Amino acid sequence: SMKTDNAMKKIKLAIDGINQAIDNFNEVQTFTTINQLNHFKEKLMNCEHLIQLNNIPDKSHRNLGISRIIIDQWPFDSELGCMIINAESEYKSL
Repeated sequence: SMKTDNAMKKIKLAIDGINQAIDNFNEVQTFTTINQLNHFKEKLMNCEHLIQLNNIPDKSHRNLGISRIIIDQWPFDSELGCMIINAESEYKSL
C-alpha cells in the first residue's frame, strides 16, 4: 500500500545511513558503537521483512526501543538519529 511504501522508503533511508556510519565510524564514535549500530540495523531489517510478509504487529507492539535510546543518548543534531526516528515512527504509524 501507499502507507507501507512510505515506510519501506524511510526504513531503507535509515539502513543506508547506518551503513554510512559503519563505514565512516570516526564520525560517530563519540556517541555510538558498531555493536549498537548493528543492533539498530537488525531491528529495521526485521521491520522490512514483516512488511514484506504482510505480518506487521498490531499498533501496540511496534516499539523497537531504538527511538528512545537515540533521544536519550545521541546528540540532538545527529542527522542519523533523525533518519532512524523517522523510520521507527513511520512503522509505528502503520
